[PDB]
Amino acid sequence: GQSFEQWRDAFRQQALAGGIDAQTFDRAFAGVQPDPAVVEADRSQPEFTRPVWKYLEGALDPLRVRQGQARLAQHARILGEVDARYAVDADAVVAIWGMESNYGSHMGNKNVIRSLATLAYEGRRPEFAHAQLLAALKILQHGDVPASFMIGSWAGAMGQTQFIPTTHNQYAVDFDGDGKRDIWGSPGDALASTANYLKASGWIAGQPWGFEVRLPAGFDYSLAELTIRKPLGEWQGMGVQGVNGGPLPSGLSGEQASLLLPAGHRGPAFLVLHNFRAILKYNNSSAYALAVGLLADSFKGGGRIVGAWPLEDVPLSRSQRIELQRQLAARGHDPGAVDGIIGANTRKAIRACQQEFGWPADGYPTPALLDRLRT
Ligand SMILES: [Ca+2]
Repeated sequence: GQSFEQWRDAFRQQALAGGIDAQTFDRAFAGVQPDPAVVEADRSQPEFTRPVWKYLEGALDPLRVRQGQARLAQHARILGEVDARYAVDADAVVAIWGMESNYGSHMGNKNVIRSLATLAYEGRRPEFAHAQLLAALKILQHGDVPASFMIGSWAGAMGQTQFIPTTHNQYAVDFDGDGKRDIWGSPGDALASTANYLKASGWIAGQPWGFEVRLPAGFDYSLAELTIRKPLGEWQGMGVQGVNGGPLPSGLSGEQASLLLPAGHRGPAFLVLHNFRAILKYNNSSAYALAVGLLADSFKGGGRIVGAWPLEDVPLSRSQRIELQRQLAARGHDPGAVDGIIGANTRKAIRACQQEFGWPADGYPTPALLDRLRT
């Protein structure tokens, strides 16, 4: 509908046809109007972003580390039962909890029905919003949480776990058995739900997410791609070493790993294993997954990085990423579509251009690359 009420009355037909009952729908939509804050967040295309080292510095703030250590102690019994029932490490569950909602203190203060209805009505991604909105109404119908307390982010990520509704409906858990999968008010349900999702995503208990390594001179930096996986044994026989020199973790020699270079060839390097891939299913950002792994390590006194971060790491702005793609294509290094997203295709083009200049081909673009391109 053109008006929100028109859209709502029309959607009410689809909800009824989808199994939602009248009391639930009307209860859920009582007083609901579009939220301009949600529209703005949905439209937001940030010109500037922070370098990875600053993101990590925030994620690994000692205050978050110590709060996670406090949660590990406070909820030790539950975490033990969860760690044991789902075969997922407590430290990883708690790290995700820290990264997703600050252990439940920052869930958002937006009503999920209002936010998803707003996006359905006038958002850029109405298919997603409609689907999640129907899923949310089913959660209300089942009674996991009262409508008044169904809180989450502008995009519909809910509660302590920041599950979207369809993820809640497939992976949320009722830990205590009261019949409610309450990822808003129950740490037990939240922690078990997180573990269930990590396990479904392939978590292997006790296996490292990954670790920092040292690269040899003249290394083939084109190998730094999550789609490229090699047994640790193959990486070691290739020149890769433990971060302080020497061999890599034995016993794990058969495990498949990828090389991650979050700030290019001058920055630190990590080998990341299957459990890193599991974390990516929670949030598909390598920076996020690195933060989760290092935060989990930090609880036990690890998590800090031996290799120095490049001082000159000023990330390309959004318009600069678009400019980069256009400049690459102009020199015959096709990056695919010009969308401002540095994905696999663009990294391929970047590497070809770096090689043309005689630079290490790490696929990591910098202002200096853009400056060279526009001589
Ligand atoms: Ca429960």
